[PDB]
Amino acid sequence: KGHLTRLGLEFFDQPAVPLARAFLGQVLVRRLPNGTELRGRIVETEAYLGPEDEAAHSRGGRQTPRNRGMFMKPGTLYVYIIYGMYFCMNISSQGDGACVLLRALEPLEGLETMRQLRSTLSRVLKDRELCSGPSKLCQALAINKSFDQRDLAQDEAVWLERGPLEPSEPAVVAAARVGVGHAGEWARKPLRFYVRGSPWVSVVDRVAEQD
DNA sequence: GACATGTTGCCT
DNA sequence: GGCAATCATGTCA
Ligand code: NA
Repeated sequence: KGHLTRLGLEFFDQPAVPLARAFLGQVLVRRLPNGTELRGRIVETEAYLGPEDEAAHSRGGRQTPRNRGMFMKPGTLYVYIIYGMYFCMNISSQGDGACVLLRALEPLEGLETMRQLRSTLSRVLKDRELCSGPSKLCQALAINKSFDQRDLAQDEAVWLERGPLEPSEPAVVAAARVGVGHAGEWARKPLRFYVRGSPWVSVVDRVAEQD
């Protein structure tokens, strides 16, 4: 572990699909103002191909003030507000307009602070409820629009770390993305990836699992 | 401007 | 499953 050991920019410079899959198993680290560090192992991701992808904010190569991050160098964060109250953390991948979306993390360190963050934002929250969602994880790790357009490879507040080796590569399920019905043909492209059997994924795809 | 629309969690 | 919530943001003009 350690900031010094964060994945560099040669890691993020890959096409959306390979990048999205390569993210699985890595560890997202967040350093809080009090110095505490929050860690979550990435278990769910989504690829957004860009220009072509009709689900991507960059369909038609349309670059707007909001999505600049997607057109910035790989590793560039793109955090946007959805439903006027939630955040979505994306990492720009190779290809102007392409990026990866984080949908779920396996809480590894700072669970209480995450619980605190998620609860304040009754009924007590269980760990399964901390980062099991694109917007849940953003609240749990105190990620917001202020992180938009920063560099995941060079930032003192957030970085990615190599996950542990693992004596059997994790089985990955490729499924349709969540909440992209408005994308016609692209709505069903298997551009969503997660760790098979993981109890931290936000949405399972029984069908996709038996494919 | 005027108008349309993109996750979480309560509801029965 | 159905749906309210809450509003930033993009398009049209
Ligand atoms: Na990109």
